[PDB]
Amino acid sequence: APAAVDWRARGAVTAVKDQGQCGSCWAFSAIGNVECQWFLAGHPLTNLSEQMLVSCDKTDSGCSGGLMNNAFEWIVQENNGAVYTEDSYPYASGEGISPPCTTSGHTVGATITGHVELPQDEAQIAAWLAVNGPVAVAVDASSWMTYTGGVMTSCVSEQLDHGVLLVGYNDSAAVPYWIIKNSWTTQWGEEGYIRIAKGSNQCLVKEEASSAVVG
Ligand SMILES: C[C@@H](/C=C/C(=O)C=O)NC(=O)[C@@H](Cc1ccccc1)NC(=O)OCc1ccccc1
Repeated sequence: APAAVDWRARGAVTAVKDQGQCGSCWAFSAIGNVECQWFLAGHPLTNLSEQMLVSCDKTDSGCSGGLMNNAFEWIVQENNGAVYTEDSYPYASGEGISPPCTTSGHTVGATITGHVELPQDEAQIAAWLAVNGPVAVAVDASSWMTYTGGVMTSCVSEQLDHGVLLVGYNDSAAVPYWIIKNSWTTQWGEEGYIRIAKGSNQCLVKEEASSAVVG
């Protein structure tokens, strides 16, 4: 693999967003991966809609939870591959209550044709990411409310409970790390990002990695 990749340097990652009090991390994980994957297919970077998934994806549980994988499939299977612009379908669940789904008034800002699930092995995730772009991962985020910056080297690794977006890694640093886009505003961590040590399954990062595939 290359020694270091950071997809933010390529103009491929949109701004840090804010899930608020809704348990919608899954939606932010998956839509973040679709924004990136769409850019990489040769389109302008477009902000896309989590509210679409939170409100309309009935194969997931709204502000109670969901799986990035079900979100991918619901897009392809039930919404004709369409992902709405964030503009045409703004986030309205900051309070922990999602409104009812609306099937009109929106504009398509990306489409996808499916998703891949990556192996449970950090070296192999990194290989895939190096080439194909940012990846949705699940993590144990228990530790993460105390996080203020730097590379974290000890992470409570017991149960997956949060969905985030893996955007780069650096193997040449004193402690190899992953670069992870979180959805708790820019007020948290490194301007909305976290860096966690790579190679030791910090936060169970290898366990549930996957990506949308665009046309
Ligand atoms: C509550 C929410 C985000 C929460 C936070 O903001 C907590 O920090 N977590 C989730 O939605 C996800 C995180 C996750 C994603 C992928 C694999 C493993 C876990 N948790 C989650 O529990 O999904 C449950 C579920 C399963 C099937 C159908 C509906 C719901």
